[PDB]
Amino acid sequence: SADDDNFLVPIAVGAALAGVLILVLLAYFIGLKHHHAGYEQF
Amino acid sequence: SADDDNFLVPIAVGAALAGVLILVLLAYFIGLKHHHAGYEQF
Amino acid sequence: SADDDNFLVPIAVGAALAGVLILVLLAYFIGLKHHHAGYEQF
Repeated sequence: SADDDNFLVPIAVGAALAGVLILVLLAYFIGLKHHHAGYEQF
Repeated sequence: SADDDNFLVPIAVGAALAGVLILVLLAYFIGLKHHHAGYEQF
Repeated sequence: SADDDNFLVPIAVGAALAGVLILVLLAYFIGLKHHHAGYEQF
């Protein structure tokens, strides 16, 4: 039940994977704010 | 003949994917801090 | 209804998936925030 059969057009699965990665990047983007002084920028 | 190249194709794989999405949502949930519409930011 | 529609199907894809999972964990790590032993709270 949790795992959809995805019988019809199972490829869309790959497209969804890329979408998730984008969401993760945004999350990190927000956390980027206020850089730590511990890290030395080149 | 899908994923013929990949010998391994366990279903549990999809379960792990859902788990990742949950982790992301929680992350965003904390960032959301559930802002009240009653008060408008200055 | 398809048979090896995707010409390219490198395994490197799975490796990238694991990398994303690691990034998510780090995100949560920051959200968790380690409690400093310097301050004592009941």
